[PDB]
Amino acid sequence: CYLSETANLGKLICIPMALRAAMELNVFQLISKFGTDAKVSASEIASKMPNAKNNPEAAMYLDRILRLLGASSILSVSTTAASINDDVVVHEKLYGLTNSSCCLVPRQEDGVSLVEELLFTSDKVVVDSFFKLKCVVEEKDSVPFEVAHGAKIFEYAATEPRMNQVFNDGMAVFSIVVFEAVFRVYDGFLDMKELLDVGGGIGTSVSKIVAKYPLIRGVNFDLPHVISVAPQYPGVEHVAGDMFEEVPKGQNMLLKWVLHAWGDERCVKLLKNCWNSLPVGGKVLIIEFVLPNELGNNAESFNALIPDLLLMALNPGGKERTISEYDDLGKAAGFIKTIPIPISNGLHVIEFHK
Amino acid sequence: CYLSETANLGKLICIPMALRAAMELNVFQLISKFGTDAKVSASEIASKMPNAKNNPEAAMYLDRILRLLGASSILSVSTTHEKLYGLTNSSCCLVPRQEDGVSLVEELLFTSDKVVVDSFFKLKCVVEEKDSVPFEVAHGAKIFEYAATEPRMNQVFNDGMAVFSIVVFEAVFRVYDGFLDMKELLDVGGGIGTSVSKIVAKYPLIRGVNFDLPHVISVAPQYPGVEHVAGDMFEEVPKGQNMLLKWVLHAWGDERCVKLLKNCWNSLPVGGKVLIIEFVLPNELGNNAESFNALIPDLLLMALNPGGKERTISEYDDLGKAAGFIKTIPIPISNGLHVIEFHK
Ligand SMILES: Nc1ncnc2c1ncn2[C@@H]1O[C@H](CSCC[C@H](N)C(=O)O)[C@@H](O)[C@H]1O
Ligand SMILES: Nc1ncnc2c1ncn2[C@@H]1O[C@H](CSCC[C@H](N)C(=O)O)[C@@H](O)[C@H]1O
Ligand SMILES: COc1cc2c(cc1O)[C@@H]1Cc3ccc(OC)c(O)c3CN1CC2
Ligand SMILES: COc1cc2c(cc1O)[C@@H]1Cc3ccc(OC)c(O)c3CN1CC2
Repeated sequence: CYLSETANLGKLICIPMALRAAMELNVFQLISKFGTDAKVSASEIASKMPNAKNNPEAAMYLDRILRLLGASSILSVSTTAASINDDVVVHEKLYGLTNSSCCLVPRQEDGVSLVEELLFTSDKVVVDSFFKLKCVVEEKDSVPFEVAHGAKIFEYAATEPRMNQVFNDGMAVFSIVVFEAVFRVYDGFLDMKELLDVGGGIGTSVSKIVAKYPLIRGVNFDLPHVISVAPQYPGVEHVAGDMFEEVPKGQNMLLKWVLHAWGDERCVKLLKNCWNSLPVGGKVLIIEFVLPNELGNNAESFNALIPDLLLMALNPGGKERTISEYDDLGKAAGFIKTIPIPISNGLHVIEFHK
Repeated sequence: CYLSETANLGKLICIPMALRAAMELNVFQLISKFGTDAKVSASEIASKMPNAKNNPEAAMYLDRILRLLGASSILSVSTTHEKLYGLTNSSCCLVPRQEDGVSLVEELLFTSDKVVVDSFFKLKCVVEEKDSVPFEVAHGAKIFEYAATEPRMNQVFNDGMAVFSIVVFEAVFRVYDGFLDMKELLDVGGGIGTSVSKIVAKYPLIRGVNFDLPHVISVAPQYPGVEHVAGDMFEEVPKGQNMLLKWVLHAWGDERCVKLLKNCWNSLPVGGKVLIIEFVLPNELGNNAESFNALIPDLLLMALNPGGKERTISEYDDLGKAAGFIKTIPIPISNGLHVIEFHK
C-alpha cells in the first residue's frame, strides 16, 4: 500500500546522504580502531571526534545517522546484557562493521579504500548534474553536467581546483584497488619495456604498474590541469597534452576509464591516434567495467550500470559497452586480435593488437 | 572483496537520481496509459513524450535510466534489442490516480529537492558544531523563513505535504472514528488546508479552520467548508473546539513543542482534544516499513529544522502532560502512522 511504499521509496535519497556524512565524520575508521568484532556506541565514536568535544548533543545526532545505516545493513546493530540488565531507558545501541562498511576503512598501510571514489560520485558537482538528468531525454545534444555548470567536465576541472582534486583522487585511489585485482589474474605486463597511460590521471596507475614490473619505463599522459597537480612518482614521466590531437609514441598503451566517457566517433579518433603512435607488435590495453550481454541482479551488472548512469550525466556520448561494442571500436581504428580478459565482477582487460 | 562492494555502495546515489528523472519525465503514468498491466519499451514510452519528438536518441537514453530502475525492483523488465518495462507495487504508487491525480510523486519530489539535498550536504555540521542546523548552513535562513522568500520551494513543500496528506487521511479514516460528532476542527500548521478539506468532506457537519503562516495561507486554494486563518502558532492559536497537529511537533524541540501545546490547551474548551498525527518511532528498529517511515523524516528533520526529531509514544505523552493534557490515547493506523489524542 501507499504507507509501505513510502518507506521503500523515501529511503532512497536518505541512505546515500547519511553514508556520505558518516564517511566525512570518519565513522568507519573510528569503529575499526576499537578492534576485531568491535561493537561501539555513538557516544564512544563521538568521543574520538575532536571537533565534537564541546557539543553535548553530538552523540545523539550521530546515533540518528548510524541507526539508519544499521536499518540498511551498512552497520551491524546489537546490545549487551549489562545494557539490558526498569526505570532507565538505554537509547544507545552498538554498531559494528559489515562486509560493505569494511571497504570504507582506509587501509593501515596506505590509506586506500572506496571512500574517495564514493565521495566523488556523491559530490555536489555530480549530484547537481544528476538534477538535470532528464535533459538527455528531452533535448537533443544536451549534457546534464553542461546544463548544471555551463561547461563540460574536463574544461570545468581546469577552472575549479576543489572539483579537480575530488575527481583526481577518486580515480587514483579506486585505480589502486582495481590494479590489485588486475595483477592477480593478468600477466600481459611482464614482457613490456615501456607503457604509456593515455588519460592516466595523476599517474597512480602507471606508478603501481612500474612498482610491480620495474623493467617498465612508465609514461603518464593527461591534460595540463591534471599534470600540474600530479605527484612525482618513481619511474614515471609526466606528459601534458590532448589525446584527441596527438598521443606520445609508446611501445604499449593503457586506456583505463577513458573510452567510456566518449561516443563512438571520438573513441575511434583516439584509438587511431594511439595506433599511429604504437610500433608494429604494440598493444593498447582497455580497462573498463564491461556491460554484460544480459543484465541481472549481480555485481557485474551494477558495476557497469553505475558508471553508465554517471557518464550519461557527466560527458557527451559517455556509456558502458559490451565486449562486441569494444571489439567494433578497436577494429574501426585498425587493431586486430582483440583479447578480452575477465578480471573480477565485470572488470576486464581488453587487449587490442597493432 | 572491494569489487563486489563497489556495486552495493556505488548504486546508492544513482538509484534516487534515476527515480527523480523518471518521475519528472512522467514515466510511470505513461506506462500506466498503455494499461496498468502493460509491458512497454523505452521507444513506446518516449513516443508519448512530445518534448522528445525531435530527439532520435531519446529512447536509448531513457532505456539507460529505466534499466537501472528495473535492476532495483522499481520496474519489471522482460524480453519480447529493446526490453519491456512494467509497473511494480512500488511504481504503482508513482502513478497519479485516474480519479484525482494523487500519488507519492509530490512528496518524493520534495524530499529529493535540491533544497533538501543541499541541506544533507551539510549534515555533518549537526554532529561537529553545537546548535548548527544543516538547512541554515546551506541556505542562510531557517526553512519556514526561506519558504517565505522562495516561491518555488514554498510550492514544492506545500504540494508534497498536501498530496501526502490525502493518502494519510485515507488510511486514518479506515481505522479512526474520532471525528464523528465534532462540530469544529482547527488544523494548527495545516498547510494549504488539504487535510481539513478531506476531514470536512467525510464529516460534513465539521466547520473546518486551517491555520498557518501568511506565506502559506496566501497561496492556499479555496476548499468547501474550510476557512483559512494566518498567524504564528508559537504566539497564539485561535479558539477551536478540537485541534489537529499533523507533522508539526516532529519539526521542533521539546521546549517549543510544550509552548505550542500550551497555546493549544489555552484555546481549547473543557472536553476538547488535540489530535497528533505522526509516524511514531518503534521501540526496536529494523529493515521494515514502520522503522523507515520514522527514520526517513527523522533524518530529514535533523537536516531541515532545529530540534526536529521523531518520537516514541512515551515521548509524545510526556509533551502532552507537560502542557496540561491529562489523558493520552495512542491509536495505531498503518505502518507506524498513529493518531494520538491529548484530552484537556
Ligand atoms: N583530451 C584529453 N587528453 C588527455 N587526457 C584527457 C582528455 N580528456 C580527458 N582526459 C583525462 O581522462 C581521464 C579520465 S578518468 C580516468 C583516469 C585514469 N586512467 C584512471 O583510470 O584512474 C582524466 O584524468 C582526464 O583529465
Ligand atoms: N509559527 C508557525 N505558525 C503556523 N504554522 C507554522 C509555523 N511554523 C511552521 N508552520 C507550518 O507548519 C506546517 C508543517 S508541514 C505539515 C503541514 C500539514 N499539517 C500536513 O500534515 O500536511 C507548514 O505548513 C508550516 O508553514
Ligand atoms: C561500480 O561503481 C563505480 C564504477 C566506476 C566509477 C564509479 C563507481 O562508483 C567511475 C565513475 C566515473 C565518472 C566520471 C568519469 O569520467 C568523467 C570516469 O572516468 C569515471 C570512472 N568510473 C569507473 C567505474
Ligand atoms: C516515509 O517517508 C516520509 C515520511 C514523512 C515525510 C517525508 C517522507 O519521505 C515528511 C518530511 C518532512 C520534512 C520537513 C517537514 O517540516 C519542515 C515536515 O513536516 C515533513 C513531514 N514528513 C512527514 C513524514
